[PDB]
Amino acid sequence: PLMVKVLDAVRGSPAINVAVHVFRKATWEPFASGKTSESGELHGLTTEEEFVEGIYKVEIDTKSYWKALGISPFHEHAEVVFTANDSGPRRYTIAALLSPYSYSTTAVVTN
Amino acid sequence: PLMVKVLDAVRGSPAINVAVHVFRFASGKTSESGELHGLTGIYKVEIDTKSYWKALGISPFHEHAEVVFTARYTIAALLSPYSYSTTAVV
Amino acid sequence: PLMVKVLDAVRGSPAINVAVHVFRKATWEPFASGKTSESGELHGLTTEEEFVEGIYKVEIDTKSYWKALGISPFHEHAEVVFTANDSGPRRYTIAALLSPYSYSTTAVVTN
Amino acid sequence: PLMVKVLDAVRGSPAINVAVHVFRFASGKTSESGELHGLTGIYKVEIDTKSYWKALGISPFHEHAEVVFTARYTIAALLSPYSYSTTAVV
Ligand SMILES: O=C(O)c1ccc(-c2cccnc2)cc1
Ligand SMILES: O=C(O)c1ccc(-c2cccnc2)cc1
Ligand SMILES: [Ca+2]
Ligand SMILES: [Ca+2]
Repeated sequence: PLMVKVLDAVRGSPAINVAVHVFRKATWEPFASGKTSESGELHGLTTEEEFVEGIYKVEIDTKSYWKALGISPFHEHAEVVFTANDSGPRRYTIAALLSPYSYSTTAVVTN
Repeated sequence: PLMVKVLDAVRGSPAINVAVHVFRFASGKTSESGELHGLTGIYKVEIDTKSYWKALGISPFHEHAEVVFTARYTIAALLSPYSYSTTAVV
Repeated sequence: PLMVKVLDAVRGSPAINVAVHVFRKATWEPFASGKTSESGELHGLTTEEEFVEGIYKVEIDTKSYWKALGISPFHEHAEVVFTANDSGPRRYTIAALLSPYSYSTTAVVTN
Repeated sequence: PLMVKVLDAVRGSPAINVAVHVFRFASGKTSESGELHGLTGIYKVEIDTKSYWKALGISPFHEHAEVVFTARYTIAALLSPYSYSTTAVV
């Protein structure tokens, strides 16, 4: 139900081993977290049972990622905050593209 | 020293009258050119994209666009209903 | 060796049935073309045998796509032009994100 | 009526002295603020991103950024070595 995919615009590659923290609005309660794979993807964050309606924030730790590659980051993280499952359960993929001074995110939502 | 600019990728225009709150702090609403001047460590710029889309009658994915960075800075955000990108020019 | 993936930022979905034309620099010679799947992906454009070094242009037909959905497009197409395989064969994925008045593309290149 | 603006997403700055050729037509190189004024159906704006990156000592993926559209227009391009995004504001 919640997938994150991250690409690196500086290296021309997936963004590998990037930390992703998901929080749910209670204050922001920790909900789920993970690290992207060698494909830049993070599956297994959560389950249909755990993924309730509410306001979720996904924070992708772009600062650590760039610092580990030896690159100066501008942002602390790339984030996405969205209301989930309000009219019914859905599946969300958050796709992100990273550069040191810019990031882009989009959502794909399926029923 | 800190400017915010907001653009609409659907209609190809500035995003007018968008609420922008800066934390660490400053706030405003965007002008007819999509810019917010005169707002004024680690800063958060929270752009009320949900109200912008809903005024247009478009269902948007995000609650807001929040951009968090360490500190003359221009923070631009390009909006679509299910995406946003943001840039810093310094 | 050459994959294209396309997402729609207006609908929150893959960009389905979008035409993609690839040309190689001779004038631009037709090289390969296809349409994205229900996942927004286009596999099977070309083969390791056919994919030689050279300058390639990938043109994604964003105008037809938006017109078919009833949306006014600004661009004629989203394009990407790049030198391929110069220091050796590689695999290229071109990922694109579409809005009516904007598009983004990135490349993932693997050996 | 037609402005071009080019920004660098790696260094967080305008892209200075970039060659831009418009077809249908006009050409120029970007200024210290990354803008090209005074350039002046279907138009192509070809931005020489490869020369920009190679002057910085960075190997870039694209040959150029070419943006083709049907026609006051601002065409912005945000550059990274393996990506570019482009916006039209009208
Ligand atoms: O289909 C995909 O895997 C995929 C497609 C496009 C992106 C993408 C492109 C540009 C900006 N942001 C995200 C990311 C992933
Ligand atoms: O200053 C501007 O006009 C301007 C600033 C930023 C962008 C932009 C942002 C994200 C992706 N692509 C382009 C575009 C234009
Ligand atoms: Ca509900
Ligand atoms: Ca060679």
